[PDB]
Amino acid sequence: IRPTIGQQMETGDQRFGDLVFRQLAPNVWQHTSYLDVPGFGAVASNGLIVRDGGRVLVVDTAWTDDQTAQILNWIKQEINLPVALAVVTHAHQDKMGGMDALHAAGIATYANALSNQLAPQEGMVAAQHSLTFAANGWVEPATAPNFGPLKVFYPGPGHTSDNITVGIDGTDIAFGGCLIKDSKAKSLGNLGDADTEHYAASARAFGAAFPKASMIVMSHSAPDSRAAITHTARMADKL
Ligand SMILES: CC1(C)S[C@H]([C@@H](C=O)NC(=O)Cc2ccccc2)N[C@H]1C(=O)O
Ligand SMILES: [Cl-]
Ligand SMILES: [Zn+2]
Ligand SMILES: [Zn+2]
Ligand SMILES: [Zn+2]
Repeated sequence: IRPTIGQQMETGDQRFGDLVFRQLAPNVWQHTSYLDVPGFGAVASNGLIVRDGGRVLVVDTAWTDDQTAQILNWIKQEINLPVALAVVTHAHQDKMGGMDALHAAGIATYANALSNQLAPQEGMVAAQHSLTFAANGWVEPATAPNFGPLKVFYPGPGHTSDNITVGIDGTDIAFGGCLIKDSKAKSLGNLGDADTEHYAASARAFGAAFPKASMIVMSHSAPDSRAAITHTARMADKL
């Protein structure tokens, strides 16, 4: 789609409307949507789709309701199984812009309690359910019922104070959202809402939470190696 930011199209990718889908594993797909900033071009944002038996789980919306409805259409066409729930990884437009489409479809939505509290101030609609976390960052399991392979971890403040991450159990994939940047990145992206003091520790805590994940998925670059984690932390060390 030639985005100004985000990965470019490659052989594995499937174009569907204005979105791009890439299979990462037999049961995991990356969804990519684009926001056109006037005079600046398209910014890509990635999330995940995970099949868990007879149901589908989603991580992050697209930028908009319409794009998010297109994700649901793609799932309907290509997988033809119901979406059980969606997790959104913090209260910004690239991750929560499409909440209304999820709610219209009857899909149960989950976010960090802090994301839900921040959502009005960030121009977002809150998720219908709040996740809470232990002092070491692991989600309280009572707040994440029937999450299947999704293992939710709060690594500490970084890109935002509310950013969360998700490992996919039964695979070697973990999703760092906007916290993690790729191994070739020259910046940490938008630090406007960031905690620059704690960023490096939070990036490394994500790595330690999922020590055997070899494929690191993130919001604005193609999936990368664990060097994404180490490079992000090294960049954050200089903050
Ligand atoms: C890609 C970014 C630099 S922008 C994005 C986030 C702000 O965090 N911003 C939004 O979601 C709102 C937005 C609206 C219109 C155009 C760009 C961003 N996330 C940043 C990041 O991951 O580093
Ligand atoms: Cl903002
Ligand atoms: Zn953000
Ligand atoms: Zn803000
Ligand atoms: Zn982002």
